[PDB]
Parts: sequence; C-alpha cells; structure tokens
Amino acid sequence: PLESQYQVGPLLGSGGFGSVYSGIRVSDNLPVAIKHVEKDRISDWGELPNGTRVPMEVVLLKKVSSGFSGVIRLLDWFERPDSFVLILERPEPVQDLFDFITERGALQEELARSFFWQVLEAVRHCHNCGVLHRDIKDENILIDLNRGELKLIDFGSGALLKDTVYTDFDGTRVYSPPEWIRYHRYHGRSAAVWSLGILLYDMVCGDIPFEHDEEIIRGQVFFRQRVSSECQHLIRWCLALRPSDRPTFEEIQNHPWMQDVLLPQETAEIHLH
Ligand SMILES: Nc1ncc(-c2ccc3n[nH]c(-c4cnc5ccccc5c4)c3c2)s1
Repeated sequence: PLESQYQVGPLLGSGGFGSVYSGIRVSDNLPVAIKHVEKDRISDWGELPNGTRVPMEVVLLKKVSSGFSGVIRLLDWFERPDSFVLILERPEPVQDLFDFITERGALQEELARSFFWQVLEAVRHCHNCGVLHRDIKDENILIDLNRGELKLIDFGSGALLKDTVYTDFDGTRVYSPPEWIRYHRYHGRSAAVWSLGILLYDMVCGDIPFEHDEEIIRGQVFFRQRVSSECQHLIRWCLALRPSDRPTFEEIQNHPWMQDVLLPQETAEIHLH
C-alpha cells in the first residue's frame, strides 16, 4: 500500500515529532515528506468523521487542509501495526526558519515583517478551522525559498481550539506563557499570541528572549540588537504578562510596524534569491 506508491529517500530529521524522510510519489514524481510516528509515543488521540481512532495530529491536519498554502498539506496517511505514517507536501528548495536565522543572524525588519505576517495568516487559518497549534516556533516553520512562502508544520502538540481553559501542554517551554509556568492554565488565543511575540523577537534579535522560568515570569524584554521602536512595542505588547493585555490577531495585523508588508514573491526576489 505505502510501498509501491512512494519511493523513500534520506532522513530529514527526528525528535519529539518523530522521524521524517524525504520521498517521491512514484505515480507523478511529486516531492513529498514521509513522517512516521510510533503509537506508543502518542498520548493525544482523536477521531475522524469516520469514527476511526487516529492521532490528533491527523485530525488537526485534515481540518486545516485546503487551498491555503500557509499550512503544510497532508496528502495521505496510513496506519501500521505499531505506527502511523503521514505523507505531506515538500517544497523544493526548502529550509526551516531555525536554520535560516542561524545562518543569517537577526533578520532585517522588512523580511521579518513578511515572515511574521505569513505566520499570522497561517495561525488565523488554523483558528478559523478549529485548530490550535500550541507549538509555534522557528523549527515548526518551513520556507519555500523560491516562492518566499512560509508553511506551518508539526501539529503533534496541537488541540481542537476551544474557549475554555487548557490544563495540559506539551509544546516548547521557552515559548510557553507565564500563566502556564505559574498556574498550569492558559487559553488558546492568548497563549498563541505570547508564542508569536517570542517568535518575532527571535526573528529580529537572532535568538529567543527568555531561557529560564523566572525570566518568563518577570517578562522583562531586553533588546540585544537594533530594533525599531514600533517593533519593540509590538513585541512587548504580545509578551504582556496578563493574557487579557495581549493584542488580538486583528490588533497585531493593524499594528503600525505591520503596515505595507511585502508579497511573498517580492520577499523571495529581494531577500532569498
Ligand atoms: N519535525 C518535522 N515534522 C514534520 C516535518 C516536515 C513535514 C513536511 C515537510 N516537507 N518538507 C520538509 C522538509 C523539512 N526540512 C528540510 C530540511 C532540509 C531539506 C529538506 C527539508 C524538507 C518537511 C518536514 S519536520
């Protein structure tokens, strides 16, 4: 079933997310990525319309799979005796945002604006479709270098979006908000906005702002690179200590620092080609 349809290539990487291989769809040569997840490592299960018991990750990906290219598309999946296999699209050439920032150091504001805008559009898309990622960070964002388009990956820490409190969290700690650190409680939207502030700081400073719990709780942001005041203000706003003081997605995208964003294609021509 999986054997003849996909020709398997090298290992792209592995972690809490599982093991992901480069691959090619045999019928039409399409570039793909092939992700294996062991059943024993999955603590979070869900259910399709079908009533079939799958990993929540699969539920979340199917709910967001549509014309929109800001989220990695699930092309197919398969169950095996001890694992699930996911076939995802693979842009070529591609690089993850963590590697891209490591190579360049801090990004120019114009490039950070375009990237961040695209992450925002993509997270809004997820929220629209009832999905909360819960692990927004540079390693979970791929750059299609030709088109200048970003894609969210790794929905393995995600959840159905809801308006009531969350008391579980298995995403990345240094991107998690102070209310989680202190009370093991958070709400979806406001926690997401906090991770987005961490991500934006990361883009423009070349590194995340907080390491330890106490830095997160104190929430004092020091800028290690030259960053415009508008951007500093947006960042500080997203990282407000009280959840209710954080901006909505609308307020972020109406922020003065976010005006006049480049198109993705313009972004590739100026900064990636
Ligand atoms: N940790 C991960 N979970 C899913 C991942 C994933 C999913 C779909 C992908 N399409 N293309 C890639 C990918 C990612 N990183 C690369 C790094 C170098 C070269 C090619 C790459 C392709 C995907 C990775 S990575």
